[PDB]
Amino acid sequence: AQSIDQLIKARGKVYFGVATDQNRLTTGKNAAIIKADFGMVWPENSMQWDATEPSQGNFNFAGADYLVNWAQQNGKLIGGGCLVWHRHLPSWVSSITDKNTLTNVMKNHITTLMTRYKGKIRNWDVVGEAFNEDGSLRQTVFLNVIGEDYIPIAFQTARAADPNAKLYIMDYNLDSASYPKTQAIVNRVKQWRAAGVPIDGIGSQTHLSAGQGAGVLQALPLLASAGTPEVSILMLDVAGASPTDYVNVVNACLNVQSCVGITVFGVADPDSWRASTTPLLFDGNFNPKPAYNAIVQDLQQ
Repeated sequence: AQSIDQLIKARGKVYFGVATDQNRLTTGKNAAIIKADFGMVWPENSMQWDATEPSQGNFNFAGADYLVNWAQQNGKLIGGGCLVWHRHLPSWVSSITDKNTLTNVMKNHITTLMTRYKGKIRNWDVVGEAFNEDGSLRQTVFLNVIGEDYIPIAFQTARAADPNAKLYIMDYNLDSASYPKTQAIVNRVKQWRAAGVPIDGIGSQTHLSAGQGAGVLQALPLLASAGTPEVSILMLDVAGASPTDYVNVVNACLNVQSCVGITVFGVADPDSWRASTTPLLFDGNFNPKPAYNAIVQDLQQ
C-alpha cells in the first residue's frame, strides 16, 4: 500500500532501515520488499570481524561488496558494523594477550574496512555491547588487554578513516529509563565526549518482548540527553509483533528530535532467529502484517 520509509521521510526523519545480506537478496521476496518499503540496509554478517579478517592482515569483502553495490544500484543508504565487539570475533583476536599488539590489530581492522567504502556509508557501528547490565563495562578481550582506553582509540581511529561517517556506539536492553544500563551509557558517553572521543550517536538495539514498547517513550529521550548529535533504534523486533508495541517505538523516535531513524532486524518472520515469535513486519507469505499497517497509519499526515 505505502512505504513506511517514504512516510517517515515525510515526517522529517532520514530513513526506515532493515538488516539483510547477499543470502537474503538472492532468494524469496526480500529484494522486492526492501526496494519498495525501506530506504537503508545493514549487513547482518558480511561486515563482522570473522567475515572480513579471518586471518591476521588478510581481508576479504565478498559479502560486503555485494550489499554495498546492491544498495547503490537500488538507491538505498548503507550502514556498517560492528567494528569492535566480542561477537563474531575470530579466536585469533581473542587469543592476543598484550596491549600493543591488540591495539594495532584493532586499529588496522577499523581503518581497512572504513577506508574501502570511504564516503559511501552513513552510519558505522564502531563499538557494540560494551556494557554489562549493572552499568560497568563488559570484560571483553579489548577491555582486559587494552583497558578502558580501547573505546577512545576505536572512535578516534574511525574518525580519521572516514570523517564523513556518523560514528555510533550501540547496545541492547536500553529500553527503560529506570534501568541502570541505560543511565550508565548516558553518563559514560557524556564523559567520553568531554574527553574528546568523537561519538556521533547512540544506537539502542531494541529487542523487545510483548508490552515493552511503552518504556521506550521515556528511555529514548534519556539517551538523547547524552549530547550526541544523533540517536537511533537499531535491530528492532518485538515478540508477537503487537501493533501497539511497534507504534510506541515509532512515536518515541517522532518525539526525539535527535532520533534520525529506525532500523528493523529483518523482513519476513520465518527468517528471524526467533521466528516462532513472529516478531517482524512481514509474515511467512511476505505480506504486510497488522503492525506494518499500524505504522503506516501512525505516519500518515
